[PDB]
Amino acid sequence: RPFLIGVSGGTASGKSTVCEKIMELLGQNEVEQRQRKVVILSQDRFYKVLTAEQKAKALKGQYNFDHPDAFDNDLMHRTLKNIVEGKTVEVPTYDFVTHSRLPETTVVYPADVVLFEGILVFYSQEIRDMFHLRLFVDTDSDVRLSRRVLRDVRDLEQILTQYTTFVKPAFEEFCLPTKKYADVIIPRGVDNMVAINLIVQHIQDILNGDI
Amino acid sequence: RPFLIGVSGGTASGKSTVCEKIMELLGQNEVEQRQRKVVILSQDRFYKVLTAEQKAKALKGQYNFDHPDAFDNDLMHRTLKNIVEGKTVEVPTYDFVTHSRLPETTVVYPADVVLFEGILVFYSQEIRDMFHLRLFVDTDSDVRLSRRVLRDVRDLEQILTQYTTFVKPAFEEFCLPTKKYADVIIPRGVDNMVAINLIVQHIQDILNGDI
Amino acid sequence: RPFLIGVSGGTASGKSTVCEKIMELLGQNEVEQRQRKVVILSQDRFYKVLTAEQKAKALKGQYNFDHPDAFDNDLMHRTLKNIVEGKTVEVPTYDFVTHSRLPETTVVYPADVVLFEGILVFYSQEIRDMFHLRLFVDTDSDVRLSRRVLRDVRDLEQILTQYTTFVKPAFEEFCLPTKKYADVIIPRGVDNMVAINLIVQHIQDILNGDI
Amino acid sequence: RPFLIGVSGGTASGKSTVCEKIMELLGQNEVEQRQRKVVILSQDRFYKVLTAEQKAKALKGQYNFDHPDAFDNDLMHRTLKNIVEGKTVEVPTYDFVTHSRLPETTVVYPADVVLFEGILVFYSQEIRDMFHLRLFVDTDSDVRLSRRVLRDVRDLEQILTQYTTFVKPAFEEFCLPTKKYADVIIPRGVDNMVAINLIVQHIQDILNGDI
Ligand SMILES: Nc1ncnc2c1ncn2[C@@H]1O[C@H](COP(=O)(O)OP(=O)(O)O)[C@@H](O)[C@H]1O
Ligand SMILES: Nc1ncnc2c1ncn2[C@@H]1O[C@H](COP(=O)(O)OP(=O)(O)O)[C@@H](O)[C@H]1O
Ligand SMILES: Nc1ncnc2c1ncn2[C@@H]1O[C@H](COP(=O)(O)OP(=O)(O)O)[C@@H](O)[C@H]1O
Ligand SMILES: Nc1ncnc2c1ncn2[C@@H]1O[C@H](COP(=O)(O)OP(=O)(O)O)[C@@H](O)[C@H]1O
Repeated sequence: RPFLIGVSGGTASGKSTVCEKIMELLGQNEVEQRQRKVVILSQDRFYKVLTAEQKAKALKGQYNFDHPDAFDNDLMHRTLKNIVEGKTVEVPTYDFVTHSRLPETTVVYPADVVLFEGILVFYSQEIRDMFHLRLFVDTDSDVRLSRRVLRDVRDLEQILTQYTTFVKPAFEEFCLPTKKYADVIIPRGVDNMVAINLIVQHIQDILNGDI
Repeated sequence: RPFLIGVSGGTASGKSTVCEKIMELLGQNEVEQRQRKVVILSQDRFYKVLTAEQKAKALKGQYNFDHPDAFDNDLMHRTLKNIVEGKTVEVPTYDFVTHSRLPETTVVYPADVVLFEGILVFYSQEIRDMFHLRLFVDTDSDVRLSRRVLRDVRDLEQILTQYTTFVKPAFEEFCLPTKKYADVIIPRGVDNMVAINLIVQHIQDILNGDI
Repeated sequence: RPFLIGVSGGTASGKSTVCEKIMELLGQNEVEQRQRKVVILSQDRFYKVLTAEQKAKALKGQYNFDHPDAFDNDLMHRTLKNIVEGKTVEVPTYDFVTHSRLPETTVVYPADVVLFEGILVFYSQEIRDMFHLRLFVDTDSDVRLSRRVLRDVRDLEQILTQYTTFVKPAFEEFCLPTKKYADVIIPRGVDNMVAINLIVQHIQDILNGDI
Repeated sequence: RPFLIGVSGGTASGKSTVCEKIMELLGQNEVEQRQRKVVILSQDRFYKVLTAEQKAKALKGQYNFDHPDAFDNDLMHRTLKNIVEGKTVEVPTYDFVTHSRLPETTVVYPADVVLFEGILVFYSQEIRDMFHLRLFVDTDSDVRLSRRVLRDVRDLEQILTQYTTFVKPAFEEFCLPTKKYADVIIPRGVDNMVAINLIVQHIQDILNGDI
């Protein structure tokens, strides 16, 4: 207590939407963040505040957000470490529209189960070993790219060039190799209701005190 | 009731040894086959009795046991179909040392959970849909070949030539594509105790009547 | 004489742009189609004229152009067969904007070398064996999808949904397996100038009569 | 002059047997090493002389010969560097039966073409860029393992355990990623006569002074 489930996989592999489904099925959606027993935590809350020079390149499409270094791993490891110790933590909120954290900060009170979703959430030895259960959402790259593209019409040519030069390699070099640390691999994502139901059942067991 | 879990994956991927582990952890080993609630059933019990001409080629290394046609799919589908209906079934025993069934025949009484392990156990639509949960033991081919080789010193040159000409293609053509039907993928095999424990817990839940 | 080089690979893998480069380097661009010794021939000239009902689905994004059946294989095989016999052929021109052939028709006079580029140009045994040399442009799917997308802004949501439901499977089922027939595999495409130069040199040798 | 062709690929992928075929077809076999114009050079001549403690582990199956560090890269780079400068070099001979170099040493006189075959022959930037043409023999791991096994009956259990714990990872980590540097990929190996003939023709062109 608390039971950490880590969920990795590529960008647009289905991590977020799977975790949401698990919160939805557990009914934890119908509850305010202070009252929850199961809570999702996203690694992408822990992006580093970019410098002038970094934000510069970020505008000109020339900055890599899929590299380990892109993430404030210390803040991350320290947060987790406190969550694990049963403490209330304040987590930041990143804005991709400005490439920086919001003034305000999310409180997360102790949970029984923590779903920790992120592209590089199994990259570091120290963090890997904190998880009781390790899930990897396996979704082919071309499928993921199509999801990501359609999801980012909120300009093509920047998005696509940024993918091929920075994202594709970073994925292959840092993210894909950590799949070997997965305990269970979940093909597809939110269409794998049998897989989700299996995980929900397991979370139900923990909560009910049957495990 | 009864809950069918199908487990596929390559030869020497770890299906048998994983299923054994699950029986061991559930304690179902310490019980006689008539008394069991969880029971393993192997597709490789359902190999066709070879003809003269077929057994001929089998000796001369020239017969393919990894092709769908190699299996008595009717007997198989009919057995399952009766198991599902809650009936006691008689299953055959194949002898690779003679390439034929033994005179005697194994009785399998109703179980609550049935673990059904086989290389092509998700090949046919009619059989796939019978399973409540579908597991695929993902173990790389070179690892599997090493297991199979070491496991078959009971002559190299026949085994290896038989692999490259008949087994490698049959695996790739018929077996590997059915991975897409897996609900949960289990990397490694019997070294994935977190995965096994998750499945055992789930089987425990069914048995206890918590699901 | 004439020397057939077949070039396959995925959509947007680089087949067309590689073949163009080879024509450019051989200088065959600076020559009218009647005067050429090296000529490119695209399988996508041989799409079937769609019916009313087929064109219907084509509009509603619901028709598969990456299936073997999508191509007029008879016309194709017959054309090739005549090219091989040293004859002048008339080839059709397809319009994706109307999903039908143009009234007019391209004449192709005997060449010494024929570059035959297509997604399924190694699918059929009868056609495979006509090629003296078989090239496969290997470019990862996510890279290809990005090329195809950017190349088809001439609407996202139709293009992307059409890819995932029809193109991704057809590629994997029919196209990717024919890579095993490739003699030489060319990673990347038009950025592989060493590979192209090797092929150009070889074409130069044939032409010069050094082979 | 001299034209370096580098050939990489896994152990038992077919590098050696392909290079031999190219020497055989060029007729360079029928010539003494001092008289040759085309010469093969194997990276596995450049293994480090093991220490007491290293040879110890080598006996007890516990030493990794597929790691970059396993090779005397300085000697290697220096040899190549001199070959490239048109000089006669002395190359060592390694004995796996004793894990050390032989007293005597092979002289290699200037060649016009040098075929340089090795598992990690594209690993280092400095060495990669020396090659005019870069070939990668792509042969699936299970096929390679079967070749290697049958080839090393000159004890199973040591060979197989040594593969899974040391060779499989080293291959995946160091060797397989360098495939991206290949100019041309040759599937299969010595059964790809069309590929070999293409390379032989090219070597013939260089020699004849047609390139
Ligand atoms: N079956 C599916 N599973 C998961 N995501 C899907 C599916 N179908 C479409 N999508 C879309 O793909 C994207 C997946 O990204 P998401 O799971 O939210 O982030 P990540 O995978 O990086 O955690 C979303 O925009 C989602 O709506
Ligand atoms: N970690 C492992 N998981 C599974 N099998 C292993 C493992 N390590 C060694 N083995 C051996 O590999 C072989 C696996 O074959 P098995 O699982 O019994 O058949 P199949 O995989 O065809 O169902 C066995 O001989 C087993 O002892
Ligand atoms: N290095 C490259 N090689 C090949 N095509 C490239 C490259 N970089 C960008 N492209 C673009 O990708 C697309 C490749 O498609 P093309 O080769 O013309 O068709 P196909 O690959 O289906 O034969 C083109 O739009 C081309 O301009
Ligand atoms: N078609 C083939 N191509 C290459 N090697 C083959 C083939 N068929 C069998 N073999 C055997 O596989 C092994 C390949 O190893 P080799 O090419 O000599 O070393 P490496 O691939 O490490 O350079 C050899 O023992 C060879 O006889």
